[PDB]
Formats: sequence, structure tokens, C-alpha cells
Amino acid sequence: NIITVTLNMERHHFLGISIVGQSNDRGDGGIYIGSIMKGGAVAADGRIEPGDMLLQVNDVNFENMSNDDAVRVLREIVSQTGPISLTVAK
Ligand SMILES: CC1=C(CC(=O)O)c2cc(F)ccc2/C1=C\c1ccc([S@@](C)=O)cc1
Repeated sequence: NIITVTLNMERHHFLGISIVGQSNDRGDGGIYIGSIMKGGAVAADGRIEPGDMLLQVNDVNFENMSNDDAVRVLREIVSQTGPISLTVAK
């Protein structure tokens, strides 16, 4: 079940979701949500929970990107201004 959530970065300063990259023999393990930090934008939503997979983040797609690279691009968005839309795979 793919769900897209729009986090408000006006009142929230951090998302509160530690990204965990899944590493294996191949490498396309993808990035998943580790833990949610109370006080973050994600904790204000509720649809995202530990174990959710990040697919698309503000138009950008991480499904065919490296785990590390996904976080690289993600950091550019997370350290920017504007609404952050997270597309998770539950
Ligand atoms: C909690 C958390 C957030 C969201 C937030 O709380 O605002 C986040 C955003 C990013 F763009 C990158 C990393 C993180 C993070 C925890 C963590 C995950 C991976 C790394 S390594 C893969 O660089 C380090 C730390």
C-alpha cells in the first residue's frame, strides 16, 4: 500500500525519521524508516511507521537509486525550504 504524505516544514524543523539503508549481496535493498522521533513532522502525521519504505520524495525517485545516494539527495531536500512529500510503501 503506497501512501503519499505531505509534511509541513513551516511549523516543523525536522522530520523525525532515521533512514535505514538495506544492504545485501546485490545492493538494491532500498531505504526504510527506522524510528520516528517525537516532535518531528512525521510524528505529526501518523501514516508513516517504522518499517515503511521510501520510494518517491518530492518528485525524486529513490527506487532505482543507491541507498547512500538516496540519503544524499534526501538530505538536499530535508535541508531545504518547502513542503516535503514522502511516498512510502507499506
Ligand atoms: C532522523 C533522520 C532524518 C530526518 C529528520 O529527523 O529530520 C534524516 C534525513 C536525511 F536526509 C538523512 C538522514 C536522516 C536521519 C537519520 C540518519 C539516517 C541516515 C544517516 S547516514 C545514511 O548518512 C544518518 C542519520
